[PDB]
Amino acid sequence: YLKNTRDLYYNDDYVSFLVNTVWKITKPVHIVDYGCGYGYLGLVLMPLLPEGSKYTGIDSGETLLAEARELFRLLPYDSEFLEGDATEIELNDKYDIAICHAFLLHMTTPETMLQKMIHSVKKGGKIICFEPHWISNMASYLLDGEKQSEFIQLGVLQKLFESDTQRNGKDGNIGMKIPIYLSELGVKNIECRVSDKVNFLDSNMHHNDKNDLYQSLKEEGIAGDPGDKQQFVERLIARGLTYDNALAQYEAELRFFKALHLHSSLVYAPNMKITFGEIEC
Amino acid sequence: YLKNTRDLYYNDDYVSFLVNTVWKITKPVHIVDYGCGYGYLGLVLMPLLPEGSKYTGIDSGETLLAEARELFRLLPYDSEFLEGDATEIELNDKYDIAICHAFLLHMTTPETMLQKMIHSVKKGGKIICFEPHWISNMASYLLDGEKQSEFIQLGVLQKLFESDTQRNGKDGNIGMKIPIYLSELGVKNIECRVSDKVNFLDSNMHHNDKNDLYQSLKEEGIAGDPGDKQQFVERLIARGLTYDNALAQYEAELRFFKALHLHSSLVYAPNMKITFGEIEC
Repeated sequence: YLKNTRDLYYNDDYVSFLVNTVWKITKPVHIVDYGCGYGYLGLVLMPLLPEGSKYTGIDSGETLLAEARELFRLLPYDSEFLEGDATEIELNDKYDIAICHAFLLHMTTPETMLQKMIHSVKKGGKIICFEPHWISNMASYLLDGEKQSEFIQLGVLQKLFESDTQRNGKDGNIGMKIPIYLSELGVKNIECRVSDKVNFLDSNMHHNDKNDLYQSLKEEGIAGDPGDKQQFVERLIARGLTYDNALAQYEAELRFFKALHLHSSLVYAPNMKITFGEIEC
Repeated sequence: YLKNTRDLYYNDDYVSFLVNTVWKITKPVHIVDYGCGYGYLGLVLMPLLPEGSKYTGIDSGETLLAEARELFRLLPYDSEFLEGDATEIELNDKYDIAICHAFLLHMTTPETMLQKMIHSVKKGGKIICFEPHWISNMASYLLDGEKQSEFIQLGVLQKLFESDTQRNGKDGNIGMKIPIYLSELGVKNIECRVSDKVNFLDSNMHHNDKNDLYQSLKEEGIAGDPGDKQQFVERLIARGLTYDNALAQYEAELRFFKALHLHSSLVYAPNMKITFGEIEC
């Protein structure tokens, strides 16, 4: 969860740079995390934030909160978790910072949820959103020995993701849209940054770290088995793709699954998008 | 050149983070820049490097060096420019750091040129390469009001760039390959980072800065006029694309040209790739 996921998307020194240099957080702050899951964003920022800071996570997963609480019980950070639907929870407090990680992409109406987070922030406070941008993520793959187009059909994926959003409303590319939504909502000093993280599975590095990276990469689902060909094609067709596009997609995922292994050389840049602004004081 | 290009690809605070925190350069260093052009990389790093550092640029552009020299004559940085072909120039010195910016993508044999740069570096020295990754760059566009697939055909561009490389050897996506080449060459402590820069043309920001950003964006060629339709399609077909792909490409560039303007909301992340390592001491 931390030596894996976290380590795959952010360089801790870069996050520290964001906390001390860009955001310049010096005084302890009270932050609220929407859709905190097991407290991932807390395990990332709390260690870097000023001593005396308070972390508050919000989520509906009952068993989820149980793990989060047990996970933070051991840590020296003041943390609390509230059970409830983040889309309707009513907070009685105002926080210095409101954050969320890979949460807005699952909303059918991102703007509304953002409006809510904003309202829980005190004047002069900040809002930080860690959201992905699937399309730029997929385009950020390099596998020595294979042409990217062989195992990644950017065109099909580009149409696919655009379709899904057209339906349910979920946006896997919402990460680059946060700035726009934040603007329409009147947030000030808006700014977006890309996590500088780049994973490098070095075919010439022979150390446990290289092995550990491969393991992390696979536990994330990178280059997974596409499974039954028929089910795959059908499932995709039902999402707005044609039979040819879906087939090309299958063969692509199949190729990646068969091409990536511990001995390979892979360069991957998650391209996570970090957007933030200040609430007009 | 400085309040335009530079400001469009890197956040100065991020570059400072790379110099002081990641690379931890404390003692003054002697750096050599291959294909320095007018000294762009010098105008970026020299201000951040320890006082007493020396910058040396290499390029063949006679008039090019004239501007570079005149540009640095006024600055308080020790700089010199050597005229010659960077692919065959013979240096009589060893440097603390060898760097290059958007230079390796124009080589027909990147590995060889890298081997050369490495040989000009002293034991314990570093090699820094600032190279682009066109595919991830193109995928990092967001224009409010338009679907990305409408003005950017990732699929066609993905095939196009792969083809060009197949021919002349030039790699517009060499930025993610530097780690691999560096590894095969025996470089140690290899690491790659993405510039965290994200440009945001804010349709709700009404300040000279927003106007200045738009101007910079256009001076870079973003959303330029595709020109004569016939010439465009033919020129692309000659690069390995079909007539349909080329046409779809034309209409896409045309759409972007007609859609982007000063009043628009655009989010662009150049996604420049910064790869570096140390020369085994």
